[PDB]
Amino acid sequence: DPLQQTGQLFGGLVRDIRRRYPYYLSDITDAFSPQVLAAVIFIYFAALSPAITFGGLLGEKTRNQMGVSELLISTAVQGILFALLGAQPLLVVGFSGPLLVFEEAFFSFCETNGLEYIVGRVWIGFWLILLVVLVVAFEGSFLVRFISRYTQEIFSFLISLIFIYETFSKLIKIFQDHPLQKTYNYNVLMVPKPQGPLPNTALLSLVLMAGTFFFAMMLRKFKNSSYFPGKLRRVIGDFGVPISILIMVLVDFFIQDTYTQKLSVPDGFKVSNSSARGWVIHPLGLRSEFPIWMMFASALPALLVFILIFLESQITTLIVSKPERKMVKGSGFHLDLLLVVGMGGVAALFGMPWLSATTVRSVTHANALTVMGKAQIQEVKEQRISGLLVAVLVGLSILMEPILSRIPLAVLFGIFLYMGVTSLSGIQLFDRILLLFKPPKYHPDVPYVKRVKTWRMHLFTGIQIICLAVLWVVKSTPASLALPFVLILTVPLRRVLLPLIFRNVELQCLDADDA
Amino acid sequence: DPLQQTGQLFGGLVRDIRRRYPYYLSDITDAFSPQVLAAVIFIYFAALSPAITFGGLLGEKTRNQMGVSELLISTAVQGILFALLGAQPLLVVGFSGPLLVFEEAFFSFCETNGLEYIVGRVWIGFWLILLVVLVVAFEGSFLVRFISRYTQEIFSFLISLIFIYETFSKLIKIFQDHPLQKTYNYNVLMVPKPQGPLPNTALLSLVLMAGTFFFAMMLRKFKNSSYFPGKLRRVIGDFGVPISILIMVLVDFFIQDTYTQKLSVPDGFKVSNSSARGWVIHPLGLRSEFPIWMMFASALPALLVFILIFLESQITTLIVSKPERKMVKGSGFHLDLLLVVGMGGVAALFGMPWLSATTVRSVTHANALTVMGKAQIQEVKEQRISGLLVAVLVGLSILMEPILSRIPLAVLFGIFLYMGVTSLSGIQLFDRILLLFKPPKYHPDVPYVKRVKTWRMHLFTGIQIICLAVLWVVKSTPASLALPFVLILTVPLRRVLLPLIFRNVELQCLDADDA
Ligand SMILES: CCCCCCCCCCCCCCCCCC(=O)OC[C@H](COP(=O)([O-])OCC[N+](C)(C)C)OC(=O)CCCCCCCCCCCCCCCCC
Ligand SMILES: CCCCCCCCCCCCCCCCCC(=O)OC[C@H](COP(=O)([O-])OCC[N+](C)(C)C)OC(=O)CCCCCCCCCCCCCCCCC
Ligand SMILES: CC(C)CCC[C@@H](C)[C@H]1CC[C@H]2[C@@H]3CC=C4C[C@@H](OC(=O)CCC(=O)O)CC[C@]4(C)[C@H]3CC[C@]12C
Ligand SMILES: CC(C)CCC[C@@H](C)[C@H]1CC[C@H]2[C@@H]3CC=C4C[C@@H](OC(=O)CCC(=O)O)CC[C@]4(C)[C@H]3CC[C@]12C
Ligand SMILES: CC(C)CCC[C@@H](C)[C@H]1CC[C@H]2[C@@H]3CC=C4C[C@@H](OC(=O)CCC(=O)O)CC[C@]4(C)[C@H]3CC[C@]12C
Ligand SMILES: CC(C)CCC[C@@H](C)[C@H]1CC[C@H]2[C@@H]3CC=C4C[C@@H](OC(=O)CCC(=O)O)CC[C@]4(C)[C@H]3CC[C@]12C
Ligand SMILES: CC(C)CCC[C@@H](C)[C@H]1CC[C@H]2[C@@H]3CC=C4C[C@@H](OC(=O)CCC(=O)O)CC[C@]4(C)[C@H]3CC[C@]12C
Ligand SMILES: CC(C)CCC[C@@H](C)[C@H]1CC[C@H]2[C@@H]3CC=C4C[C@@H](OC(=O)CCC(=O)O)CC[C@]4(C)[C@H]3CC[C@]12C
Ligand SMILES: *[C@@H]1O[C@H](CO)[C@@H](O[C@@H]2O[C@H](CO)[C@@H](O)[C@H](O)[C@H]2NC(C)=O)[C@H](O)[C@H]1NC(C)=O
Ligand SMILES: *[C@@H]1O[C@H](CO)[C@@H](O[C@@H]2O[C@H](CO)[C@@H](O)[C@H](O)[C@H]2NC(C)=O)[C@H](O)[C@H]1NC(C)=O
Ligand SMILES: CC(C)CCC[C@@H](C)[C@H]1CC[C@H]2[C@@H]3CC=C4C[C@@H](O)CC[C@]4(C)[C@H]3CC[C@]12C
Ligand SMILES: CC(C)CCC[C@@H](C)[C@H]1CC[C@H]2[C@@H]3CC=C4C[C@@H](O)CC[C@]4(C)[C@H]3CC[C@]12C
Repeated sequence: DPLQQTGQLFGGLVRDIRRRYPYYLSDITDAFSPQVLAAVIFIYFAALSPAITFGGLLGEKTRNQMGVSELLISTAVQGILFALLGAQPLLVVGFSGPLLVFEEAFFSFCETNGLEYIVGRVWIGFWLILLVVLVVAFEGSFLVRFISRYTQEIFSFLISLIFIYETFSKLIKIFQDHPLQKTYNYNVLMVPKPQGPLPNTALLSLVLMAGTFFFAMMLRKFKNSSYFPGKLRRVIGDFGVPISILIMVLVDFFIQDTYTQKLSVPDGFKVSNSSARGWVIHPLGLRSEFPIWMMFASALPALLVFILIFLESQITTLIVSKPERKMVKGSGFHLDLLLVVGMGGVAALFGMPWLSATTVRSVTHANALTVMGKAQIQEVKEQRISGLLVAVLVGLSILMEPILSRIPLAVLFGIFLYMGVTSLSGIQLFDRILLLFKPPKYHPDVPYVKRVKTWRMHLFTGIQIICLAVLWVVKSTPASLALPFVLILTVPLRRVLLPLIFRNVELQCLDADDA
Repeated sequence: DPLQQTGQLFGGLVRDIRRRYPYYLSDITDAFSPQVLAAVIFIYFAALSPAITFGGLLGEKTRNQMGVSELLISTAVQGILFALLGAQPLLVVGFSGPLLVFEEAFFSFCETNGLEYIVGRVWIGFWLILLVVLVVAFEGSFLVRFISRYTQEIFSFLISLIFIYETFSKLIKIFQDHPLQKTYNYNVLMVPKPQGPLPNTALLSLVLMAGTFFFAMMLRKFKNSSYFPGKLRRVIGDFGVPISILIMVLVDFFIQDTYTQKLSVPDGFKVSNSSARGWVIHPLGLRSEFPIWMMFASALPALLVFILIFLESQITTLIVSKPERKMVKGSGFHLDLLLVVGMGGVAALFGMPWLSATTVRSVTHANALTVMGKAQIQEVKEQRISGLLVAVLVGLSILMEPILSRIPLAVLFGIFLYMGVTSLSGIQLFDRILLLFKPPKYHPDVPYVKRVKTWRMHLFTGIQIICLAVLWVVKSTPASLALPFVLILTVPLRRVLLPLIFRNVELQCLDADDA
């Protein structure tokens, strides 16, 4: 087991290398599959869009101190490094909502306190490098031992729902921007974007999304059907999302007059606001002399950023490397943590955003490399090339502007809805949420359906709904940086509060290590 | 069996009455079900829309000699009479494409020959009354004996596909009328209809259609699922189309500014062009003296109209009253023919259109009254009230303008696509069309799948595709009135040409009386 404390300094880190690095020739050769390319194409669009979206939000929020150009380069470099050196290469390292919320907060703080933001982040980075080295030394990734199914399901479900809400909210904004009016203006300026409302924009975006999600779900049904020969059915099934994108990007292309929002990458590989910084950020300061109180006080925001990245990344590794998912090579919690957080700290010196192993992408990436027979899982295509290629392509996104500039965001939203829905598959919580509606006669005949009474099973599912609700309120409120700390409290709940009200026999079956 | 020649004058007609009329108290009381109301609501919109659409086409094609007001009254009166007196009340008596094509042709003829069209049709009616009485006397509905599965499947499949094509063609016309343009005019006049193109009209029509068809198909899946209690799941399942219409009619209502095409009934119960006729049509003439050569020569167009109505109605009765479908009361081919054609002839005297037992509606009506368990059919809800209520409501459609004027045609198209798709269910031809794509290992294990070799089964399916193609070309070409005569040639094909190239053992299994 990786979670056993070796008792020797960097004992986990050594064992995590000695576990996976023998299977490195396999990690390159296991990628020799069309399913692995079909994964790259899908997970590239999954990786790029947030690097464009969050990068755009970063720019307008931080006065272009950090923007799309920075985040595209960071996502690419860290993704390439992690793909090659990671103990679990199926982890997709990218920027997230919690990380955006911090960059917002640290900027807002730096403006009020009159500090260089981009220089301020360099010291957040130096602490993260010191703090991860200190944690990996003493084998602090052994505390991922204590994070049970209970916590993993609540998280995986919360992050999957947030993703679906975020996807739908982006569609609503198009209808809010381009409402269904009786009359419009046709002297409107599209200098940076449609200055005023346009006809046919919002309904076409709705159709483009719906059509993309439809074809994606139908081509998944087709994959696990008894139509057409097995090879052709599998090949077309494996390229479910790539076909769904191609079909509906072509639908958009042949519609001439009507406007849709397209993927807009930067002009070239340039810093977002040269008037505010270069590439390499000087710790002692750029314009004004950087003060000494912040150089030590940076530890507190660095400890917060560490928790955000640790919780998200380590829980993503648990969910991806579950026993039920046929992962033979095995994940290394020490090596993965050392890279993700370590690289993030080094990235801050170059004024680029630190990243995390994002759940929906990592989950989706693993799912894109999972084979199906008869239905159950035979084996997952465990390799470093899919994660590498996605990172390299995100880096090259600036150069391949002509290809991306024709692809609408409407199509991408249909793929995010598919990602959001598909990510719920192997969550026992979601499986038990469906049993609340199903009568007890037509239950799946699994242990917690058999061993535990129907009202006891639904009560346990009831506690996880109450957690998700609290987690969703904490996400909504200004205190959104405290969601990792609220997520941690699910471990006490399972270990202290549940065994009081629930019997152990029920909990062992409901919350099991294997299915 | 109803198809046995009694050998006594009106022997079939008597036996058809003596079969069903004992079960008349059941025909009233079997309707006491919410499924039967859910059938009325669905089949009312199925019955009304063509009575509006064909009625509108009749008006512009015949200079309002026959219009919507006429067809709404005819569909209502004949539907009410047939519902009460019919041997198979599940037959929905309405106007069809083949009947429109004749009214076109007879008008075009009457203009060239300088004859009173509406007066000319009165003599077509008098012959139909004489010709049906002559056929029913000598038991000519015994020739429906010779119409096998082969012919019934080709027809049922052709009429189902034409319906789907007609539904999609109506959507294309909206995009052709209201294209996706960059700029529009907003001094456009909507006096009788949008004089020029509008924004958001066509894409909303597409969404409204797609949404209606989606919910309809999902609520059918829900009906035959293991989610929510059995009664609630069945009730909501039974009201699948009524809910699907309500949801998407409300979506249209809350969209204020954007225009959609709505159901437009006439102002009141008035003749379409009083300047050209009254209610009762004088056989000897209205304006000019009606000639004697046409009074005898009317037999030829009356013989053509008879074949059109006979083939369509008698084949619809076969398809509806199959052994597979649990129809205990039994259909009467003599009584049903005597009413449909007889009423049509009497209707012509009042300058109203003669009708036929339309397949998709009749099939859909039977399907709307069919229960499902475990899945197989237990029993069909055989009653006269569903057919009666649909006819009465079509009659009242003129009075309930406020309710219909809010319902868009876009929603109705989603229900026609559902009708078109659902009508293919119990067609062995369609079942065998799917086996062309499926590998032979995953075949349904039914007699023709086992007894007959895979390439022989697919060859037989190949002959029926070639028939459908020829039937579709005959439908497209100017000679569309000859489609009944081309459909009749499938009976020789099965009886003469197939037993030459196919063995009897194969044909008996492929073309079986029961499944
Ligand atoms: C697997 C099957 C394929 C997927 C299903 C696709 C079927 C087709 C559905 C079509 C969409 C129908 C609903 C939208 C109706 C039109 C909206 C509109 O015009 O409103 C404008 C309104 C305008 O709001 P307003 O009214 O406040 O604007 C006022 C403005 N003035 C005053 C100027 C007029 O905008 C919206 O908010 C519309 C949002 C649309 C939301 C619909 C999302 C549908 C996407 C697919 C859903 C997926 C289902 C998941 C379940 C299955 C999971 C496995
Ligand atoms: C149970 C399934 C749930 C429902 C599935 C459907 C999901 C939702 C899909 C949304 C529609 C996406 C496809 C259309 C793309 C947009 C069209 C457009 O804007 O083009 C304009 C074009 C413009 O063409 P044009 O030729 O006028 O363009 C020339 C331009 N001018 C005039 C300026 C010179 O118009 C069309 O022709 C589009 C018509 C719509 C296409 C048909 C839609 C089908 C919807 C139902 C399908 C159901 C699935 C059946 C299979 C399953 C059966 C069980
Ligand atoms: C922040 C950036 C610069 C990354 C910093 C990573 C270092 C903390 C790593 C990189 C290589 C590591 C070393 C790689 C190999 C070993 C041998 C290892 O030997 C054993 O005792 C292993 C025996 C076994 O259990 O098999 C002891 C730790 C050590 C020195 C490691 C200590 C931690 C090091 C220096
Ligand atoms: C590395 C392979 C696998 C391709 C995938 C990633 C590359 C497309 C990216 C990763 C980081 C990028 C680099 C990040 C920073 C810079 C500095 C940038 O600035 C300069 O040196 C020019 C002068 C100036 O701006 O001051 C020029 C582009 C370059 C080399 C970028 C070019 C594109 C790179 C190599
Ligand atoms: C919407 C707000 C209140 C956010 C909080 C989340 C709710 C959706 C939670 C709060 C309490 C939960 C309930 C607490 C206890 C139960 C009993 C539990 O088992 C039963 O006693 C009924 C089932 C059976 O008898 O088999 C079923 C779920 C349910 C209703 C839970 C469903 C989800 C609820 C309503
Ligand atoms: C002419 C218009 C108004 C349409 C009506 C068609 C007529 C030609 C039908 C309507 C009622 C029919 C009659 C209904 C009942 C009978 C009794 C029937 O009596 C028997 O021979 C016994 C039947 C048996 O026991 O089998 C003979 C046919 C007859 C006169 C039928 C002959 C054909 C009739 C007149
Ligand atoms: C009562 C229900 C169950 C019957 C079925 C539906 C009704 C709403 C329809 C069926 C036929 C319709 C009738 C068909 C023809 C006429 C003649 C029409 O005559 C006139 O224009 C006025 C008198 C004249 O000027 O000659 C008046 C409406 C009326 C009675 C219609 C009223 C509505 C009726 C009864
Ligand atoms: C639409 C236009 C082109 C009108 C013509 C109709 C075609 C669609 C028909 C004409 C001949 C038909 C084919 C003739 C023979 C066969 C082989 C038959 O299978 C076999 O006999 C061998 C395959 C096996 O081993 O099962 C399957 C149907 C098919 C393709 C037929 C169905 C489709 C075809 C091309
Ligand atoms: C690019 O950076 C410049 C500074 O390098 C930004 O200018 C600042 O603007 C804010 C308010 O918008 C002021 O509070 C600062 O005093 C300005 N700084 C200086 C010295 O100019 C500018 O906002 C940035 N623009 C972009 C691209 O976002
Ligand atoms: C109603 O019917 C009248 C009678 O045919 C139509 O009026 C005729 O119009 C045509 C040209 O369309 C002329 O050639 C005739 O001289 C007109 N006849 C009479 C007596 O008016 C009228 O077009 C029809 N209108 C409707 C409602 O379709
Ligand atoms: C750019 C956007 C709009 C769409 C991009 C999707 C592209 C890359 C996808 C869509 C369909 C895909 C193809 C689908 C099937 C196969 C067969 C397989 O044996 C080799 C790869 C190949 C030939 C795929 C290559 C990549 C492909 C062309
Ligand atoms: C007019 C158009 C837009 C929509 C018309 C559909 C109406 C008539 C339909 C939609 C949903 C239907 C209801 C659905 C379920 C039930 C429960 C059943 O036990 C009694 C009938 C009742 C209460 C139905 C009555 C008719 C109903 C209200």
